[PDB]
Amino acid sequence: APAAVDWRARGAVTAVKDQGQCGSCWAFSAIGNVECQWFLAGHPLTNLSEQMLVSCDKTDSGCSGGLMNNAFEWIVQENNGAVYTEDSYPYASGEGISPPCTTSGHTVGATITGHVELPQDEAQIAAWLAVNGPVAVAVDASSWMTYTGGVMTSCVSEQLDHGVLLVGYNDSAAVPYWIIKNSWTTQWGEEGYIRIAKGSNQCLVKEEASSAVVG
Ligand SMILES: O=C(COc1ccccc1Br)NCCc1nc2ccccc2[nH]1
Repeated sequence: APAAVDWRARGAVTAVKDQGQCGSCWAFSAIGNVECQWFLAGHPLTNLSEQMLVSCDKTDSGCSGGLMNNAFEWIVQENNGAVYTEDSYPYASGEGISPPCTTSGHTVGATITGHVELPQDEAQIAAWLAVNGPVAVAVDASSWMTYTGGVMTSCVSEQLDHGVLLVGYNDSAAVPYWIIKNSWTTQWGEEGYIRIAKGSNQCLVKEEASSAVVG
C-alpha cells in the first residue's frame, strides 16, 4: 500500500459535523462512510442523513447508542438501500431529543446494497482503505476529552464507546498515524480530526471496522 493516504485530498469527505448532546456517533460514522463511498462511486459529494438512522433504525437505540454494522443492515433490509439527503432529513437531535421516525417525504441521496466488515488488523484495514476509501470504526474515545493536536500515543484502549471514520494514514511520519474524522465540530482537535498512532491498536481501532458497498 502507499506510505500515506488522505481521502480528504481526494475531495471525498464532507465537512465535520456536530452530534451535540446525543449518543448518535454510530450514525455519524455510518453516514460519513456512506457519503465518502457515494462520492468515490462517481457522484457529487453529498451530505446524507444521520437523523434517518437516529429516528428510524429501531435495531439501534437513537441517542442512547448503536452500531454502524446494524445501521448498514437496517438501511439495506428496512429502507431498500436508500440513504436520504441531510437537506431532506436534517439533523434534529443535538439537544438530545430525537424526533419520531417520518417515512414520507424525504429525498434519496445514495443507495447501498450491503457493507463489508474488515479483519481486526491495522495493516489489512489500511490496505483496504488505500484502495477503497474511508472506513467506519469503533474506538475507545474516553481519553479524547483533552486532545488539542499532535499524534496520540497513549490512548486509553479498554472499552469501545464511540463511532468515528478513518480517512487516511501516514506510515512515513516519526510516529505513524491514522487520520480520524470525529463528529465534535471543527473546534475540537485538528479542525475536527484526530491523529492516533498506527500499529499498536490505539483506542481499539482495529476491532470493528466496516464500510458500505454502494450499488
Ligand atoms: O453509539 C455509540 C457507538 O459507539 C460504540 C460503542 C460501543 C461499541 C461500538 C460502538 Br460503534 N456510542 C455512544 C453510546 C455509548 N456510550 C458508551 C459508553 C461505554 C460503552 C458503550 C457505549 N455506547
